[PDB]
Amino acid sequence: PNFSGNWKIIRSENFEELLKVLGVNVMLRKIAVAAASKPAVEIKQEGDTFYIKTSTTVRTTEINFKVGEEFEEQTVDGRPCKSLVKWESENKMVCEQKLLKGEGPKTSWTLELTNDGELIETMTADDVVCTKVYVRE
Ligand SMILES: *C/C=C(C)/C=C/C=C(C)/C=C/C1=C(C)CCCC1(C)C
Ligand code: NA
Ligand code: NA
Repeated sequence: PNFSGNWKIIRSENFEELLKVLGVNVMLRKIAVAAASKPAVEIKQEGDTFYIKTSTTVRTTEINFKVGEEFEEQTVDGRPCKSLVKWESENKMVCEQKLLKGEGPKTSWTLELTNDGELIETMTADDVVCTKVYVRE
């Protein structure tokens, strides 16, 4: 697969509920929904090595990983975690996260290239799923 691109959002679903499950308080959720519902995602892929930069006005992140090798990042609610990405299938990666400290909902994210040229991202907390869809700019 080639995930590389400057991806722009065309759909976002269920972000507020995700934050609610993660325990983000109502005022902070309002702020996040208003400001972080339209991320821009830059991906650079070389084989199974990835760089992903996600930009919103309230948080810019950059991660670097190799599929199958643990790395450190943060959950969507900003808690440090260990992460491990695997190929669920040829065109879909899945990242399982484990908090460095304390307890919380089980979190994960996925990225999937669709047959139409788009990118589906999901973020999960326990059973709740937030889905974003992107197309290259
Ligand atoms: C695809 C979904 C994305 C990139 C979600 C991003 C979420 C944020 C940048 C959330 C930020 C915040 C909180 C979770 C708590 C309060 C402080 C914020 C607004 C920076
Ligand atoms: Na590959
Ligand atoms: Na490996």
